Amino acid sequence: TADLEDNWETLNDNLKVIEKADNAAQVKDALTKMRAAALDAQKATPPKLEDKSPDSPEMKDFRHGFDILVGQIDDALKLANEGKVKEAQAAAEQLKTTRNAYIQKYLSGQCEVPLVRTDNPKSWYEDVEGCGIQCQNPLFTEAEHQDMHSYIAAFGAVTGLCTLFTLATFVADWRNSNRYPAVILFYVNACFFVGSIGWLAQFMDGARREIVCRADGTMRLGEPTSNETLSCVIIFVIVYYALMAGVVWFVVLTYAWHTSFKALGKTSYFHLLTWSLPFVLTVAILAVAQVDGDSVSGICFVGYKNYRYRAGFVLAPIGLVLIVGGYFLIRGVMTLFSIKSNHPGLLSEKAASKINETMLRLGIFGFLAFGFVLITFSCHFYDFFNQAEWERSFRDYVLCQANDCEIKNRPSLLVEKINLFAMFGTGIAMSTWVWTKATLLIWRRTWCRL
Amino acid sequence: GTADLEDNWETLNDNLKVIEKADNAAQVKDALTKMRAAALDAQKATPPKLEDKSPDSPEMKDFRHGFDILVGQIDDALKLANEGKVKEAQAAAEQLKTTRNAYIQKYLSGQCEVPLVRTDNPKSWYEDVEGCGIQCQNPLFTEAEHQDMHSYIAAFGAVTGLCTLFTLATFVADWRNSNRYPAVILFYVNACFFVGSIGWLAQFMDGARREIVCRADGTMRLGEPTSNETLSCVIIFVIVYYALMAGVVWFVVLTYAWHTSFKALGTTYQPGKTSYFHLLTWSLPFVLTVAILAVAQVDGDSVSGICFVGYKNYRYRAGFVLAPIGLVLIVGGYFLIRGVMTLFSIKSNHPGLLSEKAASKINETMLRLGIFGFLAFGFVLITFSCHFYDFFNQAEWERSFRDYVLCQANCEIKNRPSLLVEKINLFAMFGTGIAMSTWVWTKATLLIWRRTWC
Ligand SMILES: CN(C(=O)c1ccc(F)cc1C(F)(F)F)C1CCN(c2nnc(-c3ccnn3C)c3ccccc23)CC1
Ligand SMILES: CN(C(=O)c1ccc(F)cc1C(F)(F)F)C1CCN(c2nnc(-c3ccnn3C)c3ccccc23)CC1
Ligand SMILES: CCCCCCCC/C=C\CCCCCCCC(=O)O
Ligand SMILES: CCCCCCCC/C=C\CCCCCCCC(=O)O
Repeated sequence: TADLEDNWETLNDNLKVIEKADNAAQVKDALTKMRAAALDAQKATPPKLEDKSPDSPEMKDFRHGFDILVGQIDDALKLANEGKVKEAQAAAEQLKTTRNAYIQKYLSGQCEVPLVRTDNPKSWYEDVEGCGIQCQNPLFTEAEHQDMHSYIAAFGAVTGLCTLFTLATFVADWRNSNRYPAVILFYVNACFFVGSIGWLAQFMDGARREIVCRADGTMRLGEPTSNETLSCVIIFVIVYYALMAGVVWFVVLTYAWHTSFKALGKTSYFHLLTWSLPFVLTVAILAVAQVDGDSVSGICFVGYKNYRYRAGFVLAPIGLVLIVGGYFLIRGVMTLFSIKSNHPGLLSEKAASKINETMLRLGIFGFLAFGFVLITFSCHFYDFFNQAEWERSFRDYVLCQANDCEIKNRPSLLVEKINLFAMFGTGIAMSTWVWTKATLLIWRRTWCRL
Repeated sequence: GTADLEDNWETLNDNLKVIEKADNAAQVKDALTKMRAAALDAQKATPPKLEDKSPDSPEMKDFRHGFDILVGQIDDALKLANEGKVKEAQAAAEQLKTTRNAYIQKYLSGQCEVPLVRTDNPKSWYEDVEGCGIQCQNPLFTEAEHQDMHSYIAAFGAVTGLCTLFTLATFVADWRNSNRYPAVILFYVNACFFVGSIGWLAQFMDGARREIVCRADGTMRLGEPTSNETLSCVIIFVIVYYALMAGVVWFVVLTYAWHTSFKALGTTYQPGKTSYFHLLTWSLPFVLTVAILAVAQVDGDSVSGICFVGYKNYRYRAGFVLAPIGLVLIVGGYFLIRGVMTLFSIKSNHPGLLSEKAASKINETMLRLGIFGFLAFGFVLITFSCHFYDFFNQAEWERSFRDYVLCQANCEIKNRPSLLVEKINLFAMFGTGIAMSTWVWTKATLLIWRRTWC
């Protein structure tokens, strides 16, 4: 009925009355007028969002900020009706916080897209006071975000269910399956399963915004931070630790294949050699606070803002597992070449058929993992080689939108999809370790246990 | 001086401008000659900033010394100009711009005020103070405090180098019999402390400290690997950081060997032996070192005389030094406690086995491996406590450093790092090297060297 600008001024005016009021009747009346102006403001469409759908995320977030505000006005009203003026004034002072962190960005004029109005100085973009970078990655369209989300949902669900089956198959036969070198594939699978949970957490109701955005709607950058939720650092820890634990268990896989010949139980502190390196690296990223959120990937990761951190903590360790894993695979084929030439009557003897089965299967999984890890490496390499320029194009676009503006260059979502194909694909390929006639018997034995 | 200091300074600049722009090889030799004279008259002068100062004061002595290195570099450039090497004479003349700006300009009327120094390298400019960079010598510590630290590092580093080199030599002299677990773990620990000692001692070579810790423009090394700077800083960092990180991981292996060697006597557990934990021990420090180089957080420090991680930004020291050492204390500590539990269990379940009557060689090796492992834990813990003090206080020190530096542009130092905490760190760090090197101080070593003495 009334204009949004007037409704906003009614909120300002009545807030002044509450703080300089001596009685709860003046507070009650000011809050009642605020509740009316908040609800009517909720019905209005911000001037910036006239081209936007009423069911669009910007409009839904706009309306949500007033839902929080109306609840807080109602909380202040039960206090005022209790004759608690001091407490009602205190609750009313919290309306300023909500108005400024959630709604203000839709009533500004001070900031221009992709910048967003926020009173939080820790959220401000470089030297621009009062404005922070919007949570939604400004270099990619809503259509490119949604296409990417459907892509992660699909690949993430498939990897999650495949790896979960392999884990369930292993624990069902844990007495007979927890034996080296077979149990290496159990931990490889656990790594990609936990990793998938990390990638899939964004698909829960309102989870992507909780993970990737700051409470004031700006993008999560340089986490761990003060007065922000733990959702970002949790997703990063799940994704990054599982990713790094996965490439380390891959080296163990190549090592097991390289030593499967010298040999033809063994469950000791092997875990110390595998879980330590991703722990130290994860802890190092948390101490240097280079954890950032991203709306298109829907996760929190390292080196999204500053590419060097992705190069140091993702590219370089994966490059080292490739050269170490590659070494054990080459040495493994040389030993296979040696045993085939020097002793032709080893693979030509049926006496050790169980040795021939496990060694051939180990090598297949070892080389398959290597190929996918090499694709994963190449995509992080393209990103390392080009993100300095992309960061400059990001900053240049964001800045002339304040003072037509073009995006010179941007990250490639295709390269990201290839990386995810190879990353989730390792998880799906490694899960086929349990896709044998022997596991059909394990689930039959599990069914006959009731 | 016959001519004014500001007059001779203008002559020094004008000739330096007609060197890179000079169209004659004779003009290069002519401009270098006129500058040599202009510097010697400027050296005679007393800057108004130091007119209250005695002529034998540290300040006046450093002002004159600046003109000695300036004249000395002209001699290096005049011999190249006389040999017709125009490209080499102009390249050596750019090192004169550094000597003028970084060592002498602070005593004259100029753009910058100590601890800031004139630099034509924009990468060195401190914040919004255009044309000025932070001087290489740490402004928080005096020359005497620096000299006292350098003597301390020299004594501890030379002793740690010689002790570890003796232990490495003894192991390689009897390699067929010495290359055995858990004994050979002490050879790899010693190898880390030896290599690390070379890193710390590199600064004592002639003019090496300045090359390690300073930029070509005379400002301190920060955020290394830095473009168009020498690799001397990152080489020293890699040697010190990698050796430090490998050493504390080889310490975890030591505690592991102690626990599992006892476990192997009492239950189904393989000792130790043909196990390549080498993969973790060399990889974990490699992966950490490459991450630091990729995020370019290596910095130089004149008081330590090395390049290290997180000097400028304490969070990098916390993530790459404090957190890893803390992790080695919980894992190493865990294996030591488990090791004593197993030790008591063997003594209980196998009466008299670990004695001079029964398994005397196992008893003896397990006894000194435990004393070395508990001693090393104590030193690593002292090391951790010192890196923890630094982590807990550097956000303040960084703020005090910035506030002091900017105040001199447009005060007093509120707080600063503790050099005592650093000496205690170096005592326990080098002390581990010296303590772990005594593994070879037995009668059997005398026998090894007598048989090696042909
Ligand atoms: C960083 N990025 C920006 O846009 C951006 C944001 C802020 C900033 F200040 C400056 C910039 C920049 F422009 F870069 F300069 C992008 C974010 C999206 N994008 C992705 N990257 N990686 C992954 C991935 C694959 C495997 N594991 N992971 C984590 C990934 C996975 C799915 C979808 C997209 C992915 C490429 C890099
Ligand atoms: C960082 N430091 C500064 O002064 C400085 C410089 C620039 C800057 F922008 C801000 C600052 C400030 F904010 F002040 F911190 C100091 C450097 C000296 N100092 C040392 N620290 N550590 C070690 C050590 C022990 C074992 N291994 N190692 C590497 C060490 C060893 C010998 C002598 C000194 C050592 C304490 C910290
Ligand atoms: C573009 C070419 C660069 C990539 C090739 C890297 C070459 C590295 C050379 C040899 C690999 C050595 C790796 C060490 C494996 C030792 C493992 C062990 O046996 O314990
Ligand atoms: C006491 C033995 C020290 C040996 C140190 C040498 C090994 C370290 C390797 C490279 C360090 C590079 C620093 C050399 C400085 C160059 C000296 C100069 O020309 O000014």
